[PDB]
Amino acid sequence: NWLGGLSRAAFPKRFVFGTVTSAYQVEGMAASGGRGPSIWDAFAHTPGNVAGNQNGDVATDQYHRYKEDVNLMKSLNFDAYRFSISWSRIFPDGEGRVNQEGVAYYNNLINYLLQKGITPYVNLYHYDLPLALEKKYGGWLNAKMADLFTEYADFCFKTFGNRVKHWFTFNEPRIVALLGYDQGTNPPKRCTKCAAGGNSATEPYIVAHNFLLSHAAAVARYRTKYQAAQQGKVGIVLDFNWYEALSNSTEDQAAAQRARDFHIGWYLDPLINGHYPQIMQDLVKDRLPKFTPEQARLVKGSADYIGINQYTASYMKGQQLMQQTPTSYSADWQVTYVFAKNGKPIGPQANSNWLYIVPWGMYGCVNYIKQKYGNPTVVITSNGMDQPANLSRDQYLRDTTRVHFYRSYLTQLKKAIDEGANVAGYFAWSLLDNFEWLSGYTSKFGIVYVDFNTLERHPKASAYWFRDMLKH
Ligand SMILES: OC[C@H]1O[C@H](F)[C@H](O)[C@@H](O)[C@@H]1O
Ligand SMILES: [Zn+2]
Repeated sequence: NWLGGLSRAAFPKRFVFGTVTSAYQVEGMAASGGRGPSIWDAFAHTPGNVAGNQNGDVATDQYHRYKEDVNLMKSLNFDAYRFSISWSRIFPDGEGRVNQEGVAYYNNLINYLLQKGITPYVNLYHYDLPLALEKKYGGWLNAKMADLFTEYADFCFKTFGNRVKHWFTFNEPRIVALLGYDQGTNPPKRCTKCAAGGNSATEPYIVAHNFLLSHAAAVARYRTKYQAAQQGKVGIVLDFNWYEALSNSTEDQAAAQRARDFHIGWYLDPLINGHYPQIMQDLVKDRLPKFTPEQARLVKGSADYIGINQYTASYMKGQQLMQQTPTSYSADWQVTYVFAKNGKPIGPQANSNWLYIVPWGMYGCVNYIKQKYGNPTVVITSNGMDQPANLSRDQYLRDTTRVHFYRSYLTQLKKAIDEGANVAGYFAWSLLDNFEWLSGYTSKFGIVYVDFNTLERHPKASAYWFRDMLKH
């Protein structure tokens, strides 16, 4: 049967199912309703930066249509909705003056979700630093971000926290560090060779440290000022793609483990254990910032749950560890990516070239976190796959590959949960086709099709799959 034995009965009691978007990717009204620009507004308006020179000015226009989209998610039997608050929609300059019109939007959205029985899971940050903070402070290179972020978070807790009980601070700080400061392909476009300046060997580590310190500061403020009255929770969202040793050799197994540590351990070892991974300390040395004992104690235990964004898996091949002049966070891992084993690719690709369909990577990642980090509460905060540009409406709707994707990946998640993994929820990326960053509107991740000419929504087969699987 097309559900493949899946239903709410196949998951733990009270397990949360939801869909996910982010502010810049779906809201539109980017320069309206009082919103100030983010670093993504500037980046996307520069010719050549995004496919088709497209941008999020209008996006899906969820800003005007949010009640349609909430009605849709309820009709599809979801329990929850993960979305983000745009920092610059609340504080156009990132600090100081509050944009009351922006505040009213999120109040209206939160209130409608609750009216319709959908639980809001709210991200404070999703790639969209206010441009004013980038220019005035240097963004995530500046340790002052901890204070700036805490003040923003404090405002959101005070204003929405009587209703919002499930918060996340950040989304994928690894990708900000990697693409923003190592490879220089996302804003602020910093890297050793880059026109904007930078240093691919140092800046990614500075940025990660500042995200951890900022997360910890915001959580400390929540716990000391707001938690007694509000009785909510705050976590963080981290990307994790699986790494599998190419062979059982000592060096291939070590390579795969080095990649896990440089990928997820970079954040989880501080958040769970209060220190960076030993291998990162060993290889990165004085380029890796040191937490003071006090900072380490603030960071440790500061996530009430761990959001994992999970998509794909890679084979890893090793090498003898070498003394090397530092060049980048990427080169620091000393690993070799391989995309086939025994003459077979690890999986077929979706539309995005990085996205190999490997359902067992979901099991890999979840099992790994369970066994290594004392089985922390995990929420799968994004998982999904994309269709290419230029299909007909009917072709978008008949998304049989995405149906197969969710069935297989959720079957693997079920396997990990049935073995004891403490997973509390699962969220599909995305509710809607939307603005896919460098790919603009050429990549379609939604379970609901969005016609970008007319802005009409049409549920795809995968939406109806969820509706059938999730019926109460
Ligand atoms: O690449 C697909 C998707 O991956 C992650 F979930 C990011 O948080 C999203 O912003 C992005 O659109
Ligand atoms: Zn509109």
